[PDB]
Amino acid sequence: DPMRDAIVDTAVELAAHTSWEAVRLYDIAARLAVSLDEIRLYFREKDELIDAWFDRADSRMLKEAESAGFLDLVASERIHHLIMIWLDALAVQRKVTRQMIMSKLEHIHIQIPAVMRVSRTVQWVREAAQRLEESTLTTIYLMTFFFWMRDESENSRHTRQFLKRHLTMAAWL
Amino acid sequence: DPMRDAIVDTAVELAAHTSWEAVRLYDIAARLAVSLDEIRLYFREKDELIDAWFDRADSRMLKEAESAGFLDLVASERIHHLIMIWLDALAVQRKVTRQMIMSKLEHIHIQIPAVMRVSRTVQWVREAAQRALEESTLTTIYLMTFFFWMRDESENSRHTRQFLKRHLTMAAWL
Repeated sequence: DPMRDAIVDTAVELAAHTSWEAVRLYDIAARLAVSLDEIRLYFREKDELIDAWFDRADSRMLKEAESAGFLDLVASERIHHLIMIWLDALAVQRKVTRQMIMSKLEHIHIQIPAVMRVSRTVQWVREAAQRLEESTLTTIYLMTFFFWMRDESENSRHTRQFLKRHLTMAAWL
Repeated sequence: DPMRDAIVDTAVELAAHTSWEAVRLYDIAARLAVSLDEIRLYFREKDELIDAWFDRADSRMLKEAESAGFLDLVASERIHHLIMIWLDALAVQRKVTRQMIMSKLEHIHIQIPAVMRVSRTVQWVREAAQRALEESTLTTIYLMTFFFWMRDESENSRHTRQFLKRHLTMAAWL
């Protein structure tokens, strides 16, 4: 954990009012009314927080992937359903998330580690749909993601349709 | 194919001076001193040109992939070399290419055709390197490098070349 999560929550609220770039651990400490030494027990760097954010999404996705309701869906609907939970999780703060990602731009240290996260995630979603070519799905997951970022529609309606279509189009072929 | 190619060149130059969005077929016609009826034999739509542009890259890549020199390089160097030929090809007009891609953004029909292009390309490069890397890793890399290359203002895309080299290398070792 509840303390690790309260950090992330705090980090993320802060970024909202101001921006991500503007967020320091000094301020997280300040908001939570605790010492910077406390915070650094959990997080020694600002990056480490991004990790946590994306791991929070990955776990919402995991809870879903084992619900009895999930095994009921179709292979197609399954992939679409996981990706959406993921993006809904992140959606709790879409602008901040976007900021986090724009942030590692033009960041080899932050960039290489994401590549690997994407592959695991893509492979995991693909395996999580049992009980489509890797690139295709990757390409789709990537594009949906980047599209989702700026999708200012409610509930990301536009993203949910976009994903549905590419996944379907692709399947048929 | 000299007439088809002259269209593309023309299309692409015009875009440079103005923008891609601004580019009309009649203008291409006007620029080449031929009739719009003549242009439309080759291209009935503006998209069709984007296709030809990206096919032009793929074929540079193909000519490379069968040069005797290519069969000398290592698996790693091989993929880096082809991707670079592809981006150099596009680099003849980086800003136009960028515009072409930004263009189909937020064009559902245009997006569907591309995803497939990416896959063949990725799978083609991967195969082209024998006589590996997980498909998603290499995809994720080819995508990222691409988008990074777009706004790499350095000379010869030095920055992109190094960027690609590193990710391909780091990824291989793991």
